[PDB]
Amino acid sequence: MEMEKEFEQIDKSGSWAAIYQDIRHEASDFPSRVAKLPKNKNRNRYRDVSPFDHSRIKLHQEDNDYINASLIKMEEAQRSYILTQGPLPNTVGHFWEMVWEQKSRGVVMLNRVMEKGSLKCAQYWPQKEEKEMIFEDTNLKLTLISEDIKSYYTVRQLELENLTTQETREILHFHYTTWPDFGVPESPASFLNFLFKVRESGSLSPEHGPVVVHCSAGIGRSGTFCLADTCLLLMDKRKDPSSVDIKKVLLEMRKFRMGLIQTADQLRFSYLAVIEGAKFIM
Ligand SMILES: CC(=O)c1ccc(N)cc1O
Ligand SMILES: CC(=O)c1ccc(N)cc1O
Repeated sequence: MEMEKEFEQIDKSGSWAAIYQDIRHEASDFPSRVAKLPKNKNRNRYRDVSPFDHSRIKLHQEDNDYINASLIKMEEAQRSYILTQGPLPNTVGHFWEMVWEQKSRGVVMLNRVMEKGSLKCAQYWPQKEEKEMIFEDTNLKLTLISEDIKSYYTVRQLELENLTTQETREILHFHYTTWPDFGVPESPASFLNFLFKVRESGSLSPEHGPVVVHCSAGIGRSGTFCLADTCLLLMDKRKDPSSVDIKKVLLEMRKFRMGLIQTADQLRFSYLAVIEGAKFIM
């Protein structure tokens, strides 16, 4: 079926939970043996969210190459994304090592450091220009260059230096700051505006390594971001845009990381975002 009328048909019939459970039942199951090794317990935020072995990002290190991060490679859309958990106190250096080694231009953050009164990720970037951060375990230096605070999101320019080679690179930090502590946004308008700002920066384009996207577990809000981006790109590429099937795209993405889209409300919100976004594109 088309999307907008499939949408009204699920609303009128109140069957979002049944649609979402079908997706959960059909989703791929692949091994994640490296994630479950005892030496990696303090590298995982949640025991039930792990990268598959076949798609995990490897650190360029011979001691321990593990990070909780996955490469989502969308062949028809010609887009790739790295989805990862919010960094932990003992993985902030690994996080920036990955950004460096994968040649990423942008980092997309969809959570606040504290939500619901608890810490959802480490404070992994500097908050003042004159107070830079050094990650001694991976030999990197990170400096805040500029910060632009808007009503729904903040964009930061960061300098990452590889202290071993003295090479430097400019990284863009795109921080969506207004996702509610509970539920999903009422309108997708600010989320879509944010997606378009990431696109306009070059961070999603083939001349760079894959964008790094995270929330707390790296599957819920993060899944919503890449699902909406890929669906809108396919609607532009195909002769028949009504052929784009958001459930099929989501199941393709779940071949590369488990659990993408965590609730039926996030599924409905993803439909809403693609529907409204397709009108603005034209
Ligand atoms: C030139 C290069 O390798 C490079 C990679 C990533 C980045 N954010 C900036 C850069 O200049
Ligand atoms: C601050 C911001 O929105 C921004 C835009 C374009 C670009 N090439 C780099 C940037 O940091």
